[PDB]
Amino acid sequence: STGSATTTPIDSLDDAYITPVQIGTPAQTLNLDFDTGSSDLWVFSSETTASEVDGQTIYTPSKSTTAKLLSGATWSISYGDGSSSSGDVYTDTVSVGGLTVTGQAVESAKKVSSSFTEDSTIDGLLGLAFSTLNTVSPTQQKTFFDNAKASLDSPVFTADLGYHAPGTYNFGFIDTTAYTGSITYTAVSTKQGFWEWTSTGYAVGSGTFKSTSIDGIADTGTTLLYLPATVVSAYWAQVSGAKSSSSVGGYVFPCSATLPSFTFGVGSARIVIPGDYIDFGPISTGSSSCFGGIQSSAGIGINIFGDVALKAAFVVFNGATTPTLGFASK
Repeated sequence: STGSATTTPIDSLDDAYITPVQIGTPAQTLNLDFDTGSSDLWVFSSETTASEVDGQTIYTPSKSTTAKLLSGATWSISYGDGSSSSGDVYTDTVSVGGLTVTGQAVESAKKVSSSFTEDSTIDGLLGLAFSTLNTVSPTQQKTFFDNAKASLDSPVFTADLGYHAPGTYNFGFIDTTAYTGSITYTAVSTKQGFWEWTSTGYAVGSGTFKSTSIDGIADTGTTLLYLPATVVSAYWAQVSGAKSSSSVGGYVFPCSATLPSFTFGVGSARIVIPGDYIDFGPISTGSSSCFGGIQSSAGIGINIFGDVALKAAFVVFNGATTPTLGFASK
Protein backbone atom coordinates (compact mmCIF):
# COMPACT_ATOMS: atom_id res chain seq x y z
CA SER A 1 0.00 0.00 0.00
CA THR A 2 0.87 3.71 -0.24
CA GLY A 3 -0.53 7.05 0.84
CA SER A 4 -0.07 10.60 -0.42
CA ALA A 5 -1.41 13.77 1.24
CA THR A 6 -0.89 17.47 0.63
CA THR A 7 0.53 19.53 3.52
CA THR A 8 -0.26 23.26 3.67
CA PRO A 9 1.38 26.11 5.64
CA ILE A 10 -0.87 27.47 8.39
CA ASP A 11 0.14 31.10 7.80
CA SER A 12 2.21 33.38 5.58
CA LEU A 13 5.43 32.61 7.49
CA ASP A 14 5.29 28.79 7.23
CA ASP A 15 5.10 28.61 11.04
CA ALA A 16 3.79 25.03 10.74
CA TYR A 17 2.12 22.76 8.19
CA ILE A 18 -1.22 20.95 8.43
CA THR A 19 -2.23 17.73 6.65
CA PRO A 20 -5.81 16.38 6.53
CA VAL A 21 -6.34 13.08 8.36
CA GLN A 22 -9.48 10.91 8.37
CA ILE A 23 -10.39 9.47 11.80
CA GLY A 24 -13.28 7.13 12.59
CA THR A 25 -16.35 5.76 10.82
CA PRO A 26 -17.87 7.77 9.21
CA ALA A 27 -14.70 9.75 8.63
CA GLN A 28 -14.03 12.83 10.74
CA THR A 29 -11.38 14.93 8.97
CA LEU A 30 -8.98 16.85 11.20
CA ASN A 31 -5.99 18.92 10.10
CA LEU A 32 -2.95 17.63 11.98
CA ASP A 33 0.63 18.84 12.37
CA PHE A 34 2.85 15.95 11.22
CA ASP A 35 5.77 15.97 13.66
CA THR A 36 8.88 13.86 13.07
CA GLY A 37 10.10 15.05 16.48
CA SER A 38 7.40 13.35 18.58
CA SER A 39 5.50 10.09 18.66
CA ASP A 40 1.93 10.78 19.82
CA LEU A 41 -1.13 11.16 17.57
CA TRP A 42 -3.36 13.43 19.64
CA VAL A 43 -6.46 15.45 18.75
CA PHE A 44 -8.75 18.14 20.02
CA SER A 45 -11.92 16.28 20.92
CA SER A 46 -15.38 16.33 22.46
CA GLU A 47 -13.55 15.68 25.76
CA THR A 48 -11.35 18.80 25.56
CA THR A 49 -12.11 21.39 28.25
CA ALA A 50 -14.50 23.74 26.49
CA SER A 51 -12.67 26.96 27.42
CA GLU A 52 -9.53 25.52 25.77
CA VAL A 53 -11.15 25.01 22.35
CA ASP A 54 -11.21 28.12 20.10
CA GLY A 55 -12.05 27.25 16.50
CA GLN A 56 -10.41 23.83 16.13
CA THR A 57 -12.20 20.87 14.59
CA ILE A 58 -12.82 18.17 17.21
CA TYR A 59 -12.89 14.38 17.09
CA THR A 60 -16.01 12.96 18.73
CA PRO A 61 -15.39 9.26 19.45
CA SER A 62 -19.02 8.63 20.38
CA LYS A 63 -19.98 9.33 16.74
CA SER A 64 -17.48 6.78 15.37
CA THR A 65 -18.72 3.21 15.11
CA THR A 66 -15.12 1.92 15.09
CA ALA A 67 -13.87 3.88 18.13
CA LYS A 68 -13.08 1.88 21.27
CA LEU A 69 -11.85 3.25 24.58
CA LEU A 70 -8.38 1.93 25.39
CA SER A 71 -9.22 1.12 28.97
CA GLY A 72 -6.97 2.67 31.60
CA ALA A 73 -4.68 4.41 29.12
CA THR A 74 -3.66 8.04 29.63
CA TRP A 75 -1.16 10.33 27.95
CA SER A 76 0.65 13.55 28.76
CA ILE A 77 3.24 15.35 26.65
CA SER A 78 5.41 18.46 26.92
CA TYR A 79 7.13 19.90 23.86
CA GLY A 80 10.39 21.79 23.42
CA ASP A 81 8.51 25.10 23.12
CA GLY A 82 6.93 24.67 26.56
CA SER A 83 3.48 23.67 25.27
CA SER A 84 1.66 20.59 26.54
CA SER A 85 -1.46 18.45 26.34
CA SER A 86 -2.93 15.39 28.02
CA GLY A 87 -5.93 13.07 28.04
CA ASP A 88 -7.19 9.53 27.46
CA VAL A 89 -6.99 7.15 24.50
CA TYR A 90 -9.20 5.49 21.91
CA THR A 91 -8.31 3.11 19.12
CA ASP A 92 -9.92 3.88 15.78
CA THR A 93 -9.37 3.76 12.03
CA VAL A 94 -7.04 6.46 10.74
CA SER A 95 -6.37 7.20 7.06
CA VAL A 96 -3.78 9.55 5.55
CA GLY A 97 -3.89 10.23 1.82
CA GLY A 98 -5.59 6.90 1.07
CA LEU A 99 -3.46 4.78 3.45
CA THR A 100 -5.54 3.20 6.23
CA VAL A 101 -4.49 1.87 9.64
CA THR A 102 -7.01 0.06 11.82
CA GLY A 103 -6.58 0.06 15.58
CA GLN A 104 -4.50 3.24 15.69
CA ALA A 105 -4.14 4.84 19.11
CA VAL A 106 -5.94 8.20 18.88
CA GLU A 107 -5.07 10.24 21.95
CA SER A 108 -8.00 12.43 22.94
CA ALA A 109 -7.08 15.69 24.64
CA LYS A 110 -8.78 16.58 27.89
CA LYS A 111 -6.42 19.54 28.42
CA VAL A 112 -4.23 21.60 26.08
CA SER A 113 -1.92 24.51 26.87
CA SER A 114 -2.62 28.04 25.74
CA SER A 115 -0.53 27.98 22.57
CA PHE A 116 -2.62 25.11 21.20
CA THR A 117 -5.89 26.86 22.08
CA GLU A 118 -4.64 30.05 20.42
CA ASP A 119 -3.87 28.29 17.13
CA SER A 120 -7.25 27.60 15.56
CA THR A 121 -5.67 26.01 12.47
CA ILE A 122 -4.07 22.96 14.15
CA ASP A 123 -6.49 20.25 15.30
CA GLY A 124 -3.78 18.03 16.80
CA LEU A 125 -0.44 16.36 16.10
CA LEU A 126 0.55 13.18 14.25
CA GLY A 127 3.91 11.99 15.58
CA LEU A 128 6.40 10.34 13.23
CA ALA A 129 9.45 9.89 15.48
CA PHE A 130 10.19 6.46 16.94
CA SER A 131 7.50 4.77 19.01
CA THR A 132 9.84 4.55 22.02
CA LEU A 133 8.93 8.23 22.67
CA ASN A 134 5.17 7.61 22.78
CA THR A 135 3.75 8.85 26.08
CA VAL A 136 0.74 6.51 26.52
CA SER A 137 0.71 4.79 29.89
CA PRO A 138 0.68 2.06 31.10
CA THR A 139 0.94 0.47 27.62
CA GLN A 140 3.00 2.47 25.15
CA GLN A 141 1.44 2.80 21.70
CA LYS A 142 2.81 2.75 18.16
CA THR A 143 2.92 5.63 15.70
CA PHE A 144 0.83 5.70 12.53
CA PHE A 145 3.95 4.96 10.48
CA ASP A 146 4.97 2.06 12.75
CA ASN A 147 1.49 0.53 12.40
CA ALA A 148 1.42 1.00 8.62
CA LYS A 149 5.00 -0.04 7.90
CA ALA A 150 4.50 -3.75 7.22
CA SER A 151 1.72 -3.00 4.70
CA LEU A 152 3.66 -0.33 2.81
CA ASP A 153 5.29 -1.10 -0.51
CA SER A 154 8.54 0.20 1.00
CA PRO A 155 9.02 1.03 4.72
CA VAL A 156 9.52 4.76 4.17
CA PHE A 157 7.82 8.10 4.31
CA THR A 158 8.93 11.35 2.67
CA ALA A 159 8.54 15.01 3.59
CA ASP A 160 8.44 17.59 0.77
CA LEU A 161 7.57 20.85 2.51
CA GLY A 162 6.89 23.96 0.47
CA TYR A 163 8.24 27.48 0.87
CA HIS A 164 5.14 29.69 1.12
CA ALA A 165 3.33 26.92 -0.77
CA PRO A 166 1.77 23.48 -0.29
CA GLY A 167 3.86 20.32 -0.28
CA THR A 168 3.45 16.59 0.19
CA TYR A 169 3.84 13.74 2.67
CA ASN A 170 4.10 10.35 0.96
CA PHE A 171 3.99 6.93 2.65
CA GLY A 172 5.43 3.75 1.17
CA PHE A 173 7.12 5.09 -1.98
CA ILE A 174 9.69 7.62 -3.19
CA ASP A 175 8.36 9.98 -5.90
CA THR A 176 11.32 10.24 -8.26
CA THR A 177 9.75 13.27 -10.01
CA ALA A 178 9.77 15.31 -6.79
CA TYR A 179 13.51 16.02 -6.54
CA THR A 180 16.55 16.84 -8.66
CA GLY A 181 19.83 14.94 -8.75
CA SER A 182 20.24 11.99 -6.41
CA ILE A 183 19.23 11.28 -2.82
CA THR A 184 22.15 11.14 -0.37
CA TYR A 185 21.51 8.82 2.55
CA THR A 186 23.08 9.28 5.98
CA ALA A 187 23.14 7.23 9.19
CA VAL A 188 20.52 7.65 11.94
CA SER A 189 20.82 7.03 15.68
CA THR A 190 17.54 6.04 17.34
CA LYS A 191 19.04 6.15 20.86
CA GLN A 192 17.05 9.27 21.82
CA GLY A 193 13.94 8.28 19.85
CA PHE A 194 14.54 10.89 17.13
CA TRP A 195 15.58 10.91 13.48
CA GLU A 196 19.04 11.93 14.68
CA TRP A 197 21.89 12.29 12.19
CA THR A 198 25.20 14.12 11.70
CA SER A 199 25.61 16.90 9.16
CA THR A 200 29.09 17.19 7.65
CA GLY A 201 29.32 20.98 7.86
CA TYR A 202 28.05 24.32 6.60
CA ALA A 203 28.64 27.40 4.48
CA VAL A 204 27.30 30.95 4.78
CA GLY A 205 26.32 32.55 1.48
CA SER A 206 29.07 32.17 -1.12
CA GLY A 207 31.63 31.45 1.61
CA THR A 208 33.81 28.38 1.80
CA PHE A 209 32.39 25.20 3.27
CA LYS A 210 33.46 24.40 6.83
CA SER A 211 33.81 20.67 7.46
CA THR A 212 32.54 19.97 10.96
CA SER A 213 30.23 17.34 12.43
CA ILE A 214 26.85 18.70 13.61
CA ASP A 215 24.62 16.13 15.33
CA GLY A 216 20.95 17.05 15.19
CA ILE A 217 17.40 15.89 14.54
CA ALA A 218 15.19 16.11 11.46
CA ASP A 219 12.07 17.66 13.01
CA THR A 220 9.11 18.69 10.85
CA GLY A 221 7.33 19.92 13.99
CA THR A 222 9.88 22.68 14.71
CA THR A 223 9.67 25.87 12.63
CA LEU A 224 13.27 27.08 12.70
CA LEU A 225 16.85 25.81 12.28
CA TYR A 226 18.64 25.57 15.66
CA LEU A 227 22.41 25.14 15.48
CA PRO A 228 25.50 25.64 17.70
CA ALA A 229 26.20 29.21 18.76
CA THR A 230 29.48 29.31 16.78
CA VAL A 231 27.67 28.45 13.53
CA VAL A 232 24.78 30.85 14.15
CA SER A 233 27.16 33.71 15.02
CA ALA A 234 29.07 33.11 11.77
CA TYR A 235 25.81 33.32 9.80
CA TRP A 236 24.43 36.52 11.37
CA ALA A 237 27.81 38.27 11.21
CA GLN A 238 27.19 38.45 7.45
CA VAL A 239 23.98 40.50 7.93
CA SER A 240 24.51 44.22 8.62
CA GLY A 241 22.71 45.23 11.80
CA ALA A 242 21.87 41.70 12.95
CA LYS A 243 22.13 41.06 16.68
CA SER A 244 21.06 38.63 19.36
CA SER A 245 18.29 40.18 21.46
CA SER A 246 17.64 38.70 24.90
CA SER A 247 14.37 40.63 25.16
CA VAL A 248 13.08 39.24 21.87
CA GLY A 249 14.58 35.77 22.43
CA GLY A 250 17.01 35.32 19.56
CA TYR A 251 18.70 36.88 16.57
CA VAL A 252 16.88 39.75 14.88
CA PHE A 253 17.89 41.69 11.80
CA PRO A 254 16.79 44.80 9.87
CA CYS A 255 13.77 43.95 7.79
CA SER A 256 15.45 45.94 4.96
CA ALA A 257 18.26 43.35 4.70
CA THR A 258 18.77 40.78 1.96
CA LEU A 259 19.77 37.58 3.77
CA PRO A 260 22.53 35.24 2.59
CA SER A 261 21.84 31.59 1.92
CA PHE A 262 22.91 28.85 4.32
CA THR A 263 24.31 25.51 3.14
CA PHE A 264 24.40 22.31 5.20
CA GLY A 265 26.27 19.11 4.40
CA VAL A 266 24.76 15.65 3.99
CA GLY A 267 27.73 13.38 3.46
CA SER A 268 29.52 14.80 0.43
CA ALA A 269 26.29 16.46 -0.76
CA ARG A 270 25.05 19.98 -0.03
CA ILE A 271 21.58 21.42 0.64
CA VAL A 272 21.23 25.17 0.07
CA ILE A 273 18.66 27.11 2.11
CA PRO A 274 17.90 30.35 0.19
CA GLY A 275 18.21 33.52 2.24
CA ASP A 276 14.49 34.31 1.93
CA TYR A 277 13.66 31.09 3.81
CA ILE A 278 15.46 32.54 6.87
CA ASP A 279 13.20 35.66 7.10
CA PHE A 280 10.43 35.24 9.71
CA GLY A 281 9.17 38.79 9.45
CA PRO A 282 8.58 41.60 11.90
CA ILE A 283 8.98 40.74 15.58
CA SER A 284 5.66 42.53 16.18
CA THR A 285 3.18 44.00 13.75
CA GLY A 286 4.66 47.02 11.98
CA SER A 287 8.18 46.66 13.38
CA SER A 288 11.25 47.09 11.16
CA SER A 289 13.09 44.46 13.25
CA CYS A 290 12.67 40.99 11.73
CA PHE A 291 13.09 37.61 13.39
CA GLY A 292 15.75 35.23 12.10
CA GLY A 293 15.11 31.68 10.96
CA ILE A 294 18.46 30.37 12.17
CA GLN A 295 18.85 30.46 15.95
CA SER A 296 21.19 29.08 18.59
CA SER A 297 20.55 25.65 20.07
CA ALA A 298 22.74 26.45 23.08
CA GLY A 299 19.76 26.48 25.45
CA ILE A 300 18.00 23.41 24.00
CA GLY A 301 20.52 20.60 24.44
CA ILE A 302 20.15 19.37 20.84
CA ASN A 303 20.51 20.80 17.36
CA ILE A 304 17.26 20.84 15.37
CA PHE A 305 16.94 20.70 11.57
CA GLY A 306 13.42 22.14 11.55
CA ASP A 307 11.22 23.30 8.71
CA VAL A 308 13.61 26.09 7.61
CA ALA A 309 16.15 23.42 6.69
CA LEU A 310 13.83 20.57 5.69
CA LYS A 311 11.74 22.63 3.26
CA ALA A 312 14.88 23.22 1.15
CA ALA A 313 15.06 19.45 0.51
CA PHE A 314 13.17 16.33 -0.40
CA VAL A 315 13.63 14.23 2.75
CA VAL A 316 13.35 10.44 3.01
CA PHE A 317 12.60 8.92 6.41
CA ASN A 318 13.72 5.32 5.84
CA GLY A 319 12.23 3.02 8.47
CA ALA A 320 13.99 -0.14 7.36
CA THR A 321 15.46 -2.41 10.04
CA THR A 322 18.41 -0.03 10.26
CA PRO A 323 16.80 3.40 9.73
CA THR A 324 18.49 6.07 7.63
CA LEU A 325 17.68 9.57 6.36
CA GLY A 326 17.93 10.72 2.75
CA PHE A 327 18.20 14.28 1.44
CA ALA A 328 17.90 15.55 -2.13
CA SER A 329 17.77 19.01 -3.62
CA LYS A 330 14.54 19.93 -5.40
